[PDB]
Amino acid sequence: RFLKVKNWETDVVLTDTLHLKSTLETGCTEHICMGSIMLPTKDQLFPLAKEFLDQYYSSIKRFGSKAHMDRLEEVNKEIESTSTYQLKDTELIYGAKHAWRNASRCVGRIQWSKLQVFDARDCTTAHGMFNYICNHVKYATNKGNLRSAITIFPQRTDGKHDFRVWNSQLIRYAGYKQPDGSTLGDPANVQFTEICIQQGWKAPRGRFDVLPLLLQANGNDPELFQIPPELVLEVPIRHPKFDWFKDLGLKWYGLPAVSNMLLEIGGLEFSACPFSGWYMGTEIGVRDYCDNSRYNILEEVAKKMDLDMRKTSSLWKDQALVEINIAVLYSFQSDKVTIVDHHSATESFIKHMENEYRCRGGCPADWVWIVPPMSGSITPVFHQEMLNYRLTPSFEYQPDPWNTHVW
Amino acid sequence: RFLKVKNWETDVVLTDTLHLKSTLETGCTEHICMGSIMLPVRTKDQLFPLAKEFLDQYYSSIKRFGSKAHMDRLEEVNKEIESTSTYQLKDTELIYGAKHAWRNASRCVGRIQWSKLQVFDARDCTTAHGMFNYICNHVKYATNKGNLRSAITIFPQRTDGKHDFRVWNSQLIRYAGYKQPDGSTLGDPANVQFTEICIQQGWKAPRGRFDVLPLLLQANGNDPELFQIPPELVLEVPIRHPKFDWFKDLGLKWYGLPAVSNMLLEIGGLEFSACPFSGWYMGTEIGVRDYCDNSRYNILEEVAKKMDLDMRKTSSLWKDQALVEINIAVLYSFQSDKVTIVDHHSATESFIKHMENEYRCRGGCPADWVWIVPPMSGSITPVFHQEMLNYRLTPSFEYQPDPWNTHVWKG
Ligand code: HEM
Ligand code: HEM
Ligand SMILES: N=C(Nc1cccc(COC[C@@H]2C[C@H](OCc3cccc(NC(=N)c4cccs4)c3)CN2)c1)c1cccs1
Ligand SMILES: N=C(Nc1cccc(COC[C@@H]2C[C@H](OCc3cccc(NC(=N)c4cccs4)c3)CN2)c1)c1cccs1
Ligand SMILES: C[C@H](O)[C@H](O)[C@H]1CNc2nc(N)[nH]c(=O)c2N1
Ligand SMILES: C[C@H](O)[C@H](O)[C@H]1CNc2nc(N)[nH]c(=O)c2N1
Ligand SMILES: [Zn+2]
Repeated sequence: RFLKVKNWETDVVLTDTLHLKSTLETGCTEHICMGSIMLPTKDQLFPLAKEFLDQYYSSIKRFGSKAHMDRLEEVNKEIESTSTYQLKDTELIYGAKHAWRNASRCVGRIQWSKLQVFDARDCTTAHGMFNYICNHVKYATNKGNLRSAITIFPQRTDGKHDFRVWNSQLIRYAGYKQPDGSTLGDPANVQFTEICIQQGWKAPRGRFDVLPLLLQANGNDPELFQIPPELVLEVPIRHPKFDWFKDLGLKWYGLPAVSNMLLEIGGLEFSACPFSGWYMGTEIGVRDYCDNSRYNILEEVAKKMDLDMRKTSSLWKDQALVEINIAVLYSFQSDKVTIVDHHSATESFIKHMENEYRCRGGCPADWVWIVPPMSGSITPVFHQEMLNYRLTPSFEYQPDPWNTHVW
Repeated sequence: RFLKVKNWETDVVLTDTLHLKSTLETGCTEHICMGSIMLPVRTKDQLFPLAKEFLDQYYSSIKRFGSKAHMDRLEEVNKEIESTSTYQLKDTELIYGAKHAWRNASRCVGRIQWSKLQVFDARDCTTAHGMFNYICNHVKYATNKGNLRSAITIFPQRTDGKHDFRVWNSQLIRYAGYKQPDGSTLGDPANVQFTEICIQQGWKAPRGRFDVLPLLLQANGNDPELFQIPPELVLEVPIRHPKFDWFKDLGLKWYGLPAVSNMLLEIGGLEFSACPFSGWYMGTEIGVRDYCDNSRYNILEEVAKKMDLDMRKTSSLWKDQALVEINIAVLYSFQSDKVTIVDHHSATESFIKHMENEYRCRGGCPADWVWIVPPMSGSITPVFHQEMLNYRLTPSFEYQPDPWNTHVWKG
């Protein structure tokens, strides 16, 4: 019931009790581990509400005060009456910060408590949503000195009036299937790019076309909006040693901003809650650039490097992978756009786990996601045992809206 | 119940039914996943079901399930259990058992090779000198002058738990580690405690950076005894780099034969506490882990110094750069001296093919993603993108406590 995790590099042992609070389920059983699987009413809502308010009031040293009991009373009456309830601002901010704090897949959580929360619960239309989103983009970008932020749209009611951003991230590049048979741009986005075109978007049909936003307010049909280009900070990718690197025509955007997740606070569901921080270098250079199903650029880069591509054992892929990642970091740094390398990010996360173990009794962490997709064992997280479990408030996956929406 | 895994690079979806045959527990529950935890005296009582389940698997594998040979074997094992409290495996069952323990090892990326395993039956062994002789033969057979062949040697099984056969070494071939008075370490820091045990048992340490450890062998629950593997049997590879001529001057070498000697092999409820097995290296095991772990030889700094990379900021990726160079060197050296090795691209690609084949013919392949994904360049190997299901089948290889922790000294 008290659980130990060990770091095998430093022998530091932490004891986890926080897991006992865990409410939701992992996918695993005693007979099978699902650790590497990507995705494993009035009566329901009041316990969820209570458990939330309990931790909130405990967090401000007012557990079992009249302020606590009164709020529990007030939310209880409101659920009884309206079948839902409204969060105070203070609760909303707390709930959102803790959803990040509880995100077991997130290596960047040392920053969890510095999150700007934009309350957009008063929003009613897609134009409104566009406005809120542009303000978020500009605030978070901050001319390259990025700041973490979340914007929170109205909460699900009867589920026929959902707010949704259809984009997977606020800023992403278009993907186009060609006569060729090959793919121009980002193949991850082929489908969404066709939904946009099917909606009216004037596709430039280039390699790096910023997607339009497709915003759904109140369960209505989503509408297209172009983000003002002046608000989309992009970085040309060059190498501090290879002159020819720039000839590849690579660029990426500065602001990673997830928009397809569902934020759950005290039983309430926020289906539109775009959030943003900044990139770890490997996200772009390893995954965006080198995944076979992504821009998949390793062959061209190795070619330009004149490596022996005959045998896998020359480690030409590995050589090219490193150079590509050196260049991503160098470019962002040169242009003063916030980025973190995998060494610094993972070091910070170890320090964050130590803080959490001490202050909170644990830190849910998903090793499969936390370990960077290159140089795993030369980062300290590789050698760190982690316990994974689900705490609320949380960010959750939800199905892509086009499968759901009724046109 | 049927369970699906998806490869996210290829969209290939596989369906697992094999997981239904799993008995042992994982460590996980519906409320916690323990997938990254490194580690999450039998009665007649528990023994006959374990024997029966094993013999049913064995007789099904040879397409003789329910035959008279099958039934007579069950009866004969049953009788032997109640009469002697244990039972002996036939040679064929032992072979089948050892191969399947490898087939079932969810953390092993090399399982495409599981059915090519030379099994040496050492159950007639009685003394530590006997064990040394068995182990020398295994090393010479497996080494095969560079052209490595997989093998396991299997000493007598546990009886009362007070007469265990054990190899004290963690690997048959491993380098010594020495803690210096100034607190630095000479040789391999991982083997310090074991090296100290050897010295105290009477080993004369050469005290260099790559001293091959002596074997410390325990027969029949007796105090262990020291033996030196004949040096002519220990194939080693000097490490050099194909382009960097200063690399040789780092003075690095490694041994060619990886041979795990501290695991327990469980077959039909029987426990083989000494079962050294060997195959060959994937390059990253040496170039990433043995050379570049901070707690191991830790050569990253010295390598990047010689490469004159910018070491002033981690964001130069000087570590990542030196890491690739060291791994090229390891593969280059082995291939040049014609000593079997596999790179992590080739090994992971073969594993995916093995895995698909296993789902097809067997109904599943238990796999531990934390361990299967290589410790460098994770996502440019196909396994990173492969969903996997981890569960425990028997026969199996299991961890056991270090014997210096449990042994009753005779003196
Ligand atoms: C401030 C800098 C931040 C860094 C450097 C960072 C780093 C990361 C990285 C690298 C991932 C893995 C992404 C992938 O492989 O696709 C991730 C996952 C995640 N992070 Fe962050 N993070 C940051 C801030 C945030 C913020 C502000 C939130 C929300 C408030 C957040 C919530 C998450 C969630 C929910 C996941 C998992 C997504 C999923 O399961 O698909 N992080 N983090
Ligand atoms: C034939 C060549 C083989 C290759 C290339 C290979 C590859 C590997 C590698 C790279 C590991 C991870 C080791 C580590 O990080 O410490 C491993 C684990 C393992 N393999 Fe193999 N393997 C091979 C043959 C075998 C054989 C012959 C057996 C036994 C019959 C075996 C059983 C295991 C077991 C039990 C583990 C997990 C060890 C643990 O949990 O600590 N493999 N395999
Ligand atoms: N530095 C960052 N990187 C970052 C952080 C978090 C997330 C991401 C973007 O990655 C998300 C992708 C998304 C991707 O998920 C794959 C996938 C494919 C198809 C469907 C679903 N899920 C579904 N909608 C469902 C179908 C059926 C039932 S549910 C997931 C993995 N991963 C980047 C930051 C972004 C925001 C703040 S920091
Ligand atoms: N290519 C190969 N490499 C290979 C394959 C398997 C294993 C290894 C090397 O494994 C050694 C490292 C070391 C690591 O084990 C961690 C560890 C540390 C300390 C103790 C224990 N276990 C215990 N004795 C216990 C304490 C308390 C209860 S039990 C485990 C796993 N791993 C190499 C092959 C070897 C043989 C055939 S292929
Ligand atoms: C199948 C496997 O779970 C999948 O490839 C995961 C592995 N680890 C990951 N880790 C991160 N940070 N991001 C990812 O998208 C993935 N993908
Ligand atoms: C804590 C963590 O589970 C531990 O460091 C594991 C991770 N994956 C591994 N994978 C392999 N193949 N070998 C290892 O020693 C480890 N170490
Ligand atoms: Zn699990």
